[PDB]
Amino acid sequence: VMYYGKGDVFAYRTYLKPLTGVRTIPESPFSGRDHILFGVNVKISVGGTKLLTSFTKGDNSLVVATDSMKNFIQKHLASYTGTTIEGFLEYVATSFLKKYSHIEKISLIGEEIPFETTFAVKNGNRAASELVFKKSRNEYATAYLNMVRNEDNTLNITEQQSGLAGLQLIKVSGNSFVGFIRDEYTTLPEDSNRPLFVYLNIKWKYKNTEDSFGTNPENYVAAEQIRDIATSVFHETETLSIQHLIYLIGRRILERFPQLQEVYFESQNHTWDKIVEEIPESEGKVYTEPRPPYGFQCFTVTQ
Amino acid sequence: VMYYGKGDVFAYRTYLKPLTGVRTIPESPFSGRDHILFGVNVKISVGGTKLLTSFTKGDNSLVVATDSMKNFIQKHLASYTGTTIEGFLEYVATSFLKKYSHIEKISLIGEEIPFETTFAVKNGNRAASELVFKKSRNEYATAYLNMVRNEDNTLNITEQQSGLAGLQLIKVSGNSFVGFIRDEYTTLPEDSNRPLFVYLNIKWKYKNTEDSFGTNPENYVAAEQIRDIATSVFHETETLSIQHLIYLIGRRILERFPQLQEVYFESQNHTWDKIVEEIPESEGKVYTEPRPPYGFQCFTVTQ
Amino acid sequence: VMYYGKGDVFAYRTYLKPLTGVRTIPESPFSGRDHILFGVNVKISVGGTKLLTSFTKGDNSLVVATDSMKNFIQKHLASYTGTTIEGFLEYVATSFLKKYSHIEKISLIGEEIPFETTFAVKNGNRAASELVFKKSRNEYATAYLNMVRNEDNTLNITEQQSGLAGLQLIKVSGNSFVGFIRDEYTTLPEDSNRPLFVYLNIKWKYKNTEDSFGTNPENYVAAEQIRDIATSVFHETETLSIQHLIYLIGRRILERFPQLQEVYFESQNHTWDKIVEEIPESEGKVYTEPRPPYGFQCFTVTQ
Amino acid sequence: VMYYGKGDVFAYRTYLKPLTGVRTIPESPFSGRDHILFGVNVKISVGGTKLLTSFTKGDNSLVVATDSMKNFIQKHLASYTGTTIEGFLEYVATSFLKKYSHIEKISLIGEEIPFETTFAVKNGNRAASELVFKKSRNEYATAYLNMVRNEDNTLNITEQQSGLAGLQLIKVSGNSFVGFIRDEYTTLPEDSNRPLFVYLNIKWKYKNTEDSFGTNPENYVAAEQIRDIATSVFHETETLSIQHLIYLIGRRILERFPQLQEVYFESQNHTWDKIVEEIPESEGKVYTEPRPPYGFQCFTVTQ
Ligand SMILES: O=c1[nH]c(=O)c2nn[nH]c2[nH]1
Ligand SMILES: O=c1[nH]c(=O)c2nn[nH]c2[nH]1
Ligand SMILES: O=c1[nH]c(=O)c2nn[nH]c2[nH]1
Ligand SMILES: O=c1[nH]c(=O)c2nn[nH]c2[nH]1
Ligand SMILES: [Cl-]
Ligand SMILES: [Cl-]
Ligand SMILES: [Cl-]
Ligand SMILES: [Cl-]
Ligand SMILES: [K+]
Ligand SMILES: [K+]
Repeated sequence: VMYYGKGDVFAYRTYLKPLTGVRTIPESPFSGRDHILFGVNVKISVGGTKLLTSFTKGDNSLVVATDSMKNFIQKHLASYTGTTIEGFLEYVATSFLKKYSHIEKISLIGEEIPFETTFAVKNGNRAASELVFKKSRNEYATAYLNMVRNEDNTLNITEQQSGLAGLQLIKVSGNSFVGFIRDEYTTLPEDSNRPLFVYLNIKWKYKNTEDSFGTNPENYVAAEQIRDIATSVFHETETLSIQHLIYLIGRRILERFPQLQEVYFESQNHTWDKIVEEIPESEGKVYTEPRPPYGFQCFTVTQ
Repeated sequence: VMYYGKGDVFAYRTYLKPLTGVRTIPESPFSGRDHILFGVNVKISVGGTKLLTSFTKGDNSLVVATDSMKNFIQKHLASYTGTTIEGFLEYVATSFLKKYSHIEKISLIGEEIPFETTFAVKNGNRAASELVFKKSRNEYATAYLNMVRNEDNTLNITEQQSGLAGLQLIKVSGNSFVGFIRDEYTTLPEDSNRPLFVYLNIKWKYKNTEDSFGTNPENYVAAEQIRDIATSVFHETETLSIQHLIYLIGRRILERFPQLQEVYFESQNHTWDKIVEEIPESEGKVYTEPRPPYGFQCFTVTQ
Repeated sequence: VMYYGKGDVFAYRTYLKPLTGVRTIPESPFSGRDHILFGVNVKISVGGTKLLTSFTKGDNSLVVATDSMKNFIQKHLASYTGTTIEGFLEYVATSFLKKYSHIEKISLIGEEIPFETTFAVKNGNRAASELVFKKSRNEYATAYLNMVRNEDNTLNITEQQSGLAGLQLIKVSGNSFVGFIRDEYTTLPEDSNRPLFVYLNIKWKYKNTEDSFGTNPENYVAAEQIRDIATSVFHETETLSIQHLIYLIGRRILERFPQLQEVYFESQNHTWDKIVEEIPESEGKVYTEPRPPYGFQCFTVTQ
Repeated sequence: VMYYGKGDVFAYRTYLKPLTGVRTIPESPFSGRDHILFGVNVKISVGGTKLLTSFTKGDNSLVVATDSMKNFIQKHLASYTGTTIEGFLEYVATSFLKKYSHIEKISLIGEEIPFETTFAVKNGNRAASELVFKKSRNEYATAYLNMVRNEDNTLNITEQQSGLAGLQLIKVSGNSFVGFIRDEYTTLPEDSNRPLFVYLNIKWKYKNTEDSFGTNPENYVAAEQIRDIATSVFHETETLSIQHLIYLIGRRILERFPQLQEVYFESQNHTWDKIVEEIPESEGKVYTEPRPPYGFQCFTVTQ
């Protein structure tokens, strides 16, 4: 393996071209993004056989400083005329390979830095502010792109993936986990009604990578829509395990978005331990945080 | 100093009695909490002269185990018939002092563990779920209470404070910071239009401690309302510094809630560094994360 | 309350004047500090009635920018000719109040950023390197200093404290916790031999503030020596609780350092849960991490 | 993809069989591990085609509960008679596949939870304690192992790697970074003498998997030895870039351990920004923390 790059390249742009014309689905109010504030955290990795002597001999002649890669990314967010993180990564990748002929491969990760709407009152009326936003530490969109230079000097996208990360959902009832193996190592009681608490990271791939860019917005799949499908399916489903749930979320996503080829899940189980099972004259219960070990599941659904 | 206790006592309750009937204000449509899910992180500290030998002699005779304090809190969340964190702390404090005659003082901190509503579809109609919630790592309510046993065996609240922590707000324009001292130590340029990014922790005290419990909801001041005041005032104000902003937020809070005696602010400056000042054919700019040092301000406004 | 300032002011200095001429104690081999590399994280807070209009009117005329405070601290670490973080704080404080006559009070916290010795082979032998250091995320020394300008324009130190933070110590056997209250809230079993795991934060106060600066280093009390007293007393003691342990550590500190007035402890219990009590043919056991709630104790020992 | 498992399975064991009989190298005084206290954090992932219906149908018949996997790992740490984390992983893997014939693949990651020696005074002298240990949050050893069940129910190891994570080393002088590309994206000045601060994660792979287990300990490669090579080479080298440094470290590792097939580096650059370059009557300087973006390098050295 031989590559190098820059991580945690934060870049915030005001007034990016708005994303409009996105096809709505019944699960979600999402129709677009105003892009008054657009934040991204970029990681760039580059490779090429001509980088070898930078390692083996300390020769810096063909080293683009990682600091310069940071400058490259920040300047390109200023000149970017598109509407999505996916398209931004393509712009950066293409631009970087066009600039630096000795680089044969570039891999980019972009993570949205999400902001939420806030409200303000003017002359007695409360409305969404176009100026003040709330920084969210909750779920966020992601994008990944790898691009290579071929021997005939064409540039080709070899991998593209979009995602939603950091989604933490708890369903207070309507979840079971029963029927699993009971042997000498099993102490977990069967539970016909648990408050299943899952962390979800959901990633999707498009049949046609161009659809990821947002250039034809009707084919774009927004992370916000994926969020709302996940919460709707969780609500609707009498879950039988996390495994069972994520398969059903995946199926619904692929149904709603025939332009997608696959959906990949990484889930974790953070369900609370029960402390008080019955409260007089109430349906309520009390739970607390578990010990650190957490279950996880990984599964791909294909179109 | 001589006390001991338990921290990070997480307790989650389903179907707490709903908070209803809260008086609305122009800045906020908040009227109550459904309390399908109610999460709190409690810290309990206790003292009393009779604890001395637990330290000086290793005599555990009058040691309530910290593990038992944890059990005490969790059990009391199950039996609590009220509607606020403030009220819950009063219930635990009074109960604990009534139980353990050798304890002369109890301090409690409670921090809300916040959950947000999510969408689900039934019959093509998207509505808020009553089952599925999103764990939020953004702002959260807080409460503080200290209670002492007097020499005549009466129990007295000696301090009470409510709060909102973890609010992170950025206003993209309509902020300045000019006119500060310029001497041998000053390198900061004056900025007539900065994208001010502040972290806010806001705490209030009531004139009458009883109003904090929520038993008469008309007199209760909800953290959600304070949040909405802060965003509205930030939007409305051409800020001249964070100092200037927090004073104005404070004044608006005390105007809206005459039952409050004071509001206390701890703010931090996290404003991004500008990288690209002018983008062709756009109002946009590009910013990035600053170096670690952060400014802060601390200020009390009184009624 | 009314103050403002700067936090996370990191500053790294090479070749600070070494600390030597210290007075030894039986528990510790500590003999001074080389100071090839000296790192500090400083927080500065300033106050004064003349700052009021910076809040109430947005008048920045008498505002020292927090960015300028950062510059002040960093420049002063360059010119500091002493040997201790405590002395550095006094130097900054005095210098700041002298520069800014409208400031009435300054509070400083300094936290050591610790580095550890590494070894290298050269010229035929393995020896301590004078160039390569390992950054440590373990325990670190602390210092606190407040200074005021009096009505007559003279300066006084109004509080000084030194400390050790982040010490995490586990004793595998020779600890008990028995004899505590067993009532309707108790589920903790008595344990005659537990692997007590404590987090310790230890703060001390000198009778004479001058002894904290290092100017007469024989009177200085080093965090390294305090660490060594803590580990020694923990080993020596059949502990009966954390309360019992910290009292004994405090007594030892005050016996070894008669120039101290008092020592304050903040301890936390992070003792592991037992999984396997008996292992065939071995004295070993197996333990795991507990649920999040942690016990804590706060205790002052005075001469 | 289809797999599931448990993360953050902490297990602490006292009195594991000591590691001794290791083969020394010039860079390291390492001579073994006492194993009075041995801590590991294990992640387990399992897969196999027979798990499909747990996802597609909610059928838990062939599901080993992740909680059971946690129990399995903890109980196996009690019965493990070996001397290395690598050997522990092999023991767990073999045992698990033997127990659960419907599982086709198991992956394990083990991370050391490191403890450091402390000293105590007893019987007249200060000596290393056999009872009290300091938990370290610095560098730690790692191990990876994957195992498969083939058609004939035979088991094979399919991947094995050992490593050292979390090493943070700063060298105050004797580092340059000059001669890199200076173009329209470059603002980094050349630096003939910088205080290079690198984070290092180093992974190695043995020619013969058996050498990783400790069974013939003279063939074992200890993380402690690798650490000591890294510090020595960093000290010895007038570095020309991080790329240049890690190549040299890798060459030294492979020269010292001919039983290794390759060594892989992940490095990051966290070098401080300079604030004061010249101090009167001193060789010292002052530096501070940089903005968040960090350079990184990824490189494999092979025999
Ligand atoms: O949904 C679940 N899947 C699992 O594999 C599991 N194991 N324990 N609890 C569990 N819950
Ligand atoms: O709002 C601000 N207040 C301040 O005190 C300050 N100092 N630097 N920048 C600043 N901004
Ligand atoms: O040392 C201890 N002190 C305590 O107060 C306590 N409570 N539970 N366990 C405990 N251990
Ligand atoms: O050692 C370095 N390698 C790099 O690639 C680099 N880029 N900026 N600074 C750097 N330092
Ligand atoms: Cl699970
Ligand atoms: Cl500030
Ligand atoms: Cl405790
Ligand atoms: Cl770099
Ligand atoms: K000594
Ligand atoms: K040696």
